[PDB]
Amino acid sequence: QVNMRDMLKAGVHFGHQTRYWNPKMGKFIFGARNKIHIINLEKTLPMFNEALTFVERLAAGKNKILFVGTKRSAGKIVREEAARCGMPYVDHRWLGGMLTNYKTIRQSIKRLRDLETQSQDGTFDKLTKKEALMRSRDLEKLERSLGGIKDMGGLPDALFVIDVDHERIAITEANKLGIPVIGVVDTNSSPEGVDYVIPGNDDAIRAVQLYLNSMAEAVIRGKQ
RNA sequence: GCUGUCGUCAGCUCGUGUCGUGAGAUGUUGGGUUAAGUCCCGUAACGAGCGCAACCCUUGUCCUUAGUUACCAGCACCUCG
Repeated sequence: QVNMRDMLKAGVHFGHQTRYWNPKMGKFIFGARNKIHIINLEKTLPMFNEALTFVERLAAGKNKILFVGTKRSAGKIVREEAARCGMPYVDHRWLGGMLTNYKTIRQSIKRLRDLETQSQDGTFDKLTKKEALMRSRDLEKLERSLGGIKDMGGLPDALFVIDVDHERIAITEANKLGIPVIGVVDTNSSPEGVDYVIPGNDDAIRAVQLYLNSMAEAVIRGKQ
């Protein structure tokens, strides 16, 4: 599936500075070089296919997993990879409580998807003046924060994270509701809320696509 | 029941969510902006309500309808009204 040689090409071994390292990555660190911690690979791959093995199962069970990466680096890649598997996502900001407070999120989703019908039905022309608040402030805002989670339906069956520290609000919500989490952890990350860890670079552009492309192909294989 | 007042000051809250053993906090803070909690951007908050504003009268321009008791541009009459 995924070779070790492809990993170092994407720079998955590179982490952060030794100052910011998290002691709980001591088991995932092969060593350090020029004041930069480098992640062990011989443990990364066997743990990496297990994440691909798990997502294989629930994809066959027709289960929804959320593609959340909110960093500006891995912003667009998450959205495009989620769409390829036709799978919901969030990449601008983890809003406070889509999971523990899904009830009001559904109300925001309701005003979202009804609002597209207003554009489709041509009701916009009936308002004419004082309309740009609807056109930009009202559609375009809602397409950002809930664009991916529009057709998601129910509660997630698993959660995919990038930079679990930056996207830490998501971890607490998923853990409280007992949602399994598969996130990429750097040398500065805390693997205490996530369940299926894989260690590697989490802000390099090459690294994030390698996860997401492998993440997506394990979902497309499971649609059958 | 009705009325003055802070004060037409711009604030006051609520439902879920979250944090804290708890009273409580968040939202409502922060960076700009406004007459305004007005709006924008961030943001464990999302939304909502009462407030602000607007919808309401009057006034400042024009158009359509109408010219009596109102008006008199162009006509004639006329005591010169």
